[PDB]
Amino acid sequence: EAPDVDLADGNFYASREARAAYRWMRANQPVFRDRNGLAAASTYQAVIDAERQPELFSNAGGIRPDQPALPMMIDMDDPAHLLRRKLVNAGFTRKRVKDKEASIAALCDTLIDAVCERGECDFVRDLAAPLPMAVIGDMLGVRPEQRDMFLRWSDDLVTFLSSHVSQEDFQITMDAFAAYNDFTRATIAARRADPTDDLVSVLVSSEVDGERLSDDELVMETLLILIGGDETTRHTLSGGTEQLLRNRDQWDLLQRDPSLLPGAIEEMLRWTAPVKNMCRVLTADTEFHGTALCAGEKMMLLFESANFDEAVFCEPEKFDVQRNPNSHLAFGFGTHFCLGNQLARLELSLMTERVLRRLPDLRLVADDSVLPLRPANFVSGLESMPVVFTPSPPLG
Ligand code: HEM
Ligand SMILES: O=S(=O)(Nc1ccc(Cc2ccncc2)cc1)c1ccccc1
Ligand SMILES: [Br-]
Ligand SMILES: [Br-]
Ligand SMILES: [Br-]
Ligand SMILES: [Cl-]
Ligand SMILES: [Cl-]
Repeated sequence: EAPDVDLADGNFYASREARAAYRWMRANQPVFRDRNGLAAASTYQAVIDAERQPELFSNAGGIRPDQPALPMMIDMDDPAHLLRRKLVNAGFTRKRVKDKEASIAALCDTLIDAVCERGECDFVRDLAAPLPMAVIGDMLGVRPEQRDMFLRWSDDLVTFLSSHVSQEDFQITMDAFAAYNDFTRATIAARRADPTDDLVSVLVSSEVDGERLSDDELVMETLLILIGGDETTRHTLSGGTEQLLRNRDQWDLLQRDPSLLPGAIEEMLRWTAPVKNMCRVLTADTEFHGTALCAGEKMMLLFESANFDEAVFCEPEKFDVQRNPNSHLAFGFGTHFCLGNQLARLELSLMTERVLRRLPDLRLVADDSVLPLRPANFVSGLESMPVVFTPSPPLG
């Protein structure tokens, strides 16, 4: 019989038996209907086939199961989506992102300097969560001492996306958006008058097909970026490092061969899949990998389930930094493939290389089974990860 699960319930994703449920789905009903009838593509094949059919599986109903579309690229279909993405892409060209390497590395070393003399830290609180916020904060002009404020707003907003909020949490979300809107419109006005080299400046100057981003669009697209910058990467940093520490052979491999880091980052992404699902709305009735779907309903793409699909990944419950190929779907696939993927990979690489070399005997204090995952139906990962190491002096 099927697992009795609610794929819109954040408690499902905080369960370490979610992958057991996914396994049943992939073997018995690849396009699964949960206890409320919500449809979800669980196999790699079904996720890819849906991604490759955007006219049938649309983003224009919004990418959450019971929330409407907002006016940002991830809730748009081509051709409108393509224009918006080309405009925002000015901030994510390969050279611009790669040029951030020194500044990201300096943030990593500052963060490690803050804990390296202690011999213990909470890897989540002290390294994984602050780095992506500092990177995106610096892109958005956030003063270092205001990063925590933006982190709070981002947590509020991603909680809204990750549940069906009460009235008070709805109000908190709207308040956080109002504050973000105010800050960003102040930045836009300043940069339109006096451009710098930050993200709003680059986005204001972006022009495609004679078109430019309006103030309204700049607020919404930078919001999408902020909540990608500071609520996703953190979970791959923590969860991926956790697997290195749980499997000491993997830690040891990376420490003696830094050239294995690119493959290690890809396996951290496969394993952690911080984005647990994106929704698609059906534009027509269709028989999809054995399940009848109805026009107007939403289907989940279960990216973590796809990333553990034995049809594609041999021994998927084995964490193997050398996996080749490793064509995981943590960033999705197709027209909406994560625009920030290069920046996320760069953050992950730079922080992990420094953790390996500066905290070389890093160990978990407690085992995985007592480390909770955040209840959230959208983006999730570890709440806390106490680690110990031999102390060392800061770089400065
Ligand atoms: C490990 C970190 C991240 C993960 C796992 C992740 C995952 C994803 C996924 C699954 C999608 C949708 C793909 C689809 O439906 O096929 C997406 C889209 C997007 N991501 Fe990320 N993301 C991450 C980091 C980032 C960062 C750092 C940024 C910005 C700096 C960012 C910006 C975006 C944008 C703008 C889109 C929308 C693209 C479009 O609709 O065309 N993401 N991301
Ligand atoms: O900005 S949004 O209109 N929509 C939105 C925002 C973030 C994400 C999460 C995400 C982004 C990129 N890579 C991976 C994951 C998805 C969709 C919005 C934000 C907060 C609250 C409601 C809507
Ligand atoms: Br299938
Ligand atoms: Br659209
Ligand atoms: Br920037
Ligand atoms: Cl199509
Ligand atoms: Cl396995």
